Amino acid sequence: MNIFEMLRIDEGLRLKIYKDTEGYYTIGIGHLLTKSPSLNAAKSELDKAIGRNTNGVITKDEAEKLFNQDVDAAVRGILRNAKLKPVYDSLDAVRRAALINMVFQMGETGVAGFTNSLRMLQQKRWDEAAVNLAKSRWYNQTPNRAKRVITIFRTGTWDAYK
Ligand SMILES: [Cl-]
Ligand SMILES: [Cl-]
Repeated sequence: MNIFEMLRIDEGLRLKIYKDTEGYYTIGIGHLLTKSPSLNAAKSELDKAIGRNTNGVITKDEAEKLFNQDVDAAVRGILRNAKLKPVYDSLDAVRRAALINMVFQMGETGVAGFTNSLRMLQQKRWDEAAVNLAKSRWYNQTPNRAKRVITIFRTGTWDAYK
């Protein structure tokens, strides 16, 4: 298991524009296009991202390329954030994947906001962090996914995804 396989399981793969759990236009492997309610704005963003007049549909290859970029960006986002960086540096390789997943789903800013949880992860207080992470809108809105991610922080293994 690795970050790419992990995220492919959580987000799935769709080659036509679709709406995410929050109702925003998305494509590929969880690639958010726009928060705007307009399909046209979505199509415009898609074309600009791919570099061609798309018709709202992309190929597998294009979807993978946006996926690679997005994972790269999530990592860099963590490394550049003052609140995240120290946490990431303190974690083992499996748990690092869990943090990237959260940033990929909610953004750097969003994650950076889990102040207390972050301090507990840094302290290696796994069960306590797991409970704290659960008291969140994130958990209540996408509980199965959150449970998988939290199980990783709790156990340090990939069992949740196997
Ligand atoms: Cl992009
Ligand atoms: Cl879910």
